[PDB]
Amino acid sequence: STNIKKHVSQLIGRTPLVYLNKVTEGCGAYVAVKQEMMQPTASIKDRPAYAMITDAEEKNLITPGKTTLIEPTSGNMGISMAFMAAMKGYKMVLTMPSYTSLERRVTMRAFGAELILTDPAKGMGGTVKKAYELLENTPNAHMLQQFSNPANTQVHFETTGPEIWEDTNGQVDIFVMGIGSGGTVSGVGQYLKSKNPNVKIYGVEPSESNVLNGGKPGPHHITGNGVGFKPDILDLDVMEKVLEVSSEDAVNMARVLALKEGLMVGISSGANTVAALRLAQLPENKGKLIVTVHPSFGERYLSSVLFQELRQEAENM
Amino acid sequence: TNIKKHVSQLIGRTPLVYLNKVTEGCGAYVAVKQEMMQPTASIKDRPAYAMITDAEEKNLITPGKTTLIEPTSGNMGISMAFMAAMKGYKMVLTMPSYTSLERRVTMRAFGAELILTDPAKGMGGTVKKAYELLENTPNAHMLQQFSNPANTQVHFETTGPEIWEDTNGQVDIFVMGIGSGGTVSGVGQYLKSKNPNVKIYGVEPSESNVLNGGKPGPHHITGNGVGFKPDILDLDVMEKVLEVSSEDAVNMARVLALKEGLMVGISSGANTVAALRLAQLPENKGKLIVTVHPSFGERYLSSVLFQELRQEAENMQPVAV
Ligand SMILES: *Cc1c(COP(=O)(O)O)cnc(C)c1O
Ligand SMILES: *Cc1c(COP(=O)(O)O)cnc(C)c1O
Repeated sequence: STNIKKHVSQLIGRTPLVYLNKVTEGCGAYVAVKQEMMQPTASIKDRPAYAMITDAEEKNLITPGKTTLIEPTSGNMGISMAFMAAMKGYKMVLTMPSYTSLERRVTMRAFGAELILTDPAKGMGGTVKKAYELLENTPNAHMLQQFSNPANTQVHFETTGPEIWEDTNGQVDIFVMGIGSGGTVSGVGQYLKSKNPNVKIYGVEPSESNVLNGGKPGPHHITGNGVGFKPDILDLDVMEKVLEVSSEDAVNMARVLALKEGLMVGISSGANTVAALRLAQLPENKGKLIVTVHPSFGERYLSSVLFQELRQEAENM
Repeated sequence: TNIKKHVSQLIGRTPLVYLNKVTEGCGAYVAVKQEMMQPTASIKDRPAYAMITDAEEKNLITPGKTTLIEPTSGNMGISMAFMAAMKGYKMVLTMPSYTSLERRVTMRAFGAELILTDPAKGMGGTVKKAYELLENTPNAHMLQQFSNPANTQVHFETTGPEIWEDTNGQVDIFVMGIGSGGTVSGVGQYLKSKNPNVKIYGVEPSESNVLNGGKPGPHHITGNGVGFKPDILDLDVMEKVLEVSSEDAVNMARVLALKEGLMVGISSGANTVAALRLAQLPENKGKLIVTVHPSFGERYLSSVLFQELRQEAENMQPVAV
């Protein structure tokens, strides 16, 4: 009878595409960007988070008020999981290294997640072990496992990809996306292929941490991208190749997107756009429609390198 | 849809959602309009677009030529910087040197020029400074948010009609905080032109209840209670102005995140408190009450909203593995 949503989770998905007009000077191709900032949590994460918790409910694995959900994660998957746990009324326990961002930790707590900070000296391996110890010692507990839970890939197959196919009226020639868990690129990749097999799909990863192109893992600044190993759910075969983008270029492009397109986006959005533009400058792609994603809102990263210059220029005055 | 041509086409058309956890069992329907879904994540994108577009159309300004000046910070500064970056205008925002570093960095990221003024002159100093700039700069134009009727008009033309459409004409009551008064005036006039029985309430801080005859004063409801009656604000359209304390608005905002999954600001809290207060009244049982959550809460990580959480987080220690 009305267009009023019954649930906050119904605000998830169905996000807009926008053409880039300024930054695309000298490109034979059209680039459009999917804006995931328009979600309850202001990041792409909201999709997998809903999908994993909901899938586990339908399979009768978890019960609200009785199951303790456990996950070794932080950074915008942690925020989305905390968010979902709040809406559906699950106890959510998140393990992370103590050197984790204070801004992320405060945000996850605002939704009621319990945080356990593990010893810094043991890094990620520490939080994963901690989370497994808690899973084994907690009576009604369940771990989501974002890197191997196929409901992660499935959500993009059923919502992210179909949205991209519909909004471009079947015209998308090329899809570019950074790899984190690999869920987005794998799920959108498979869906687009099943509609038109000539659609080219590309991954993006940091130059400084290029493990999928045979490099060694290492620190980088493309937040959300490049975990340093191959996730189980990542589908290597659906991609033409994994493009590499340096942190420097991704950072610079993110700044430009704000100044010239009015898109306040993160470093990951930066890297995707760099990859898209350079595909868009290739002669064979002339006239083609290339789609990429801006996975989250830029204001989340106010204390990162993205606003480094602005932050200190503003301190001095 | 098809692909949009400009980011500005993503302004407006925000969804309504029912609250069901903070509202048990207040006896009325409460739906909240989610303004976080805007390019700058606040309802300040509507007015900023309308005021700049209005001036272009009356040929008072031109991109590349005109310098836009405005004494503002907060959500309206961010939105103003955002609309200038997009349309191609040089933008000058004056503000007290005490304004939040994060807001300033955000305004800078869109390319606005910032001029900070004496911490002792408060708002007056920034306004005085802005008027000097206006008179000392060739081809300068000041937007004037508190006295520009294009502010009210955008809510009459978008925000109001959206609420009437999404509720399929069933809205009985609309509650909204007053900053400039644009939203409450514009939505009010619209809704009442569709159904005169619609009740429109404004909201202000207890600590600065000027519209109720009190004296101005420091409060924590960011975006709300500017300490005087803005010119564009239409008092006649409201039944009255409800007062909400800062403590209550803050508590409501924290509870909205924990129970409803809505990460919103202190102004969203204040509006939701007022909405619940109306639900308590006998004449409002069974009615559809609509209010607004004007912004995303992550913007206020440095405010009193997050204070308890920041301290608790500072004090967490690692555990052994
Ligand atoms: C998750 C994430 C990605 C990568 O998405 P995946 O589906 O996990 O591979 C890219 N950018 C940001 C900001 C992300 O949060
Ligand atoms: C700007 C604003 C308001 C009030 O809107 P007006 O139309 O100016 O009265 C309320 N809350 C927040 C967060 C705002 O930015």
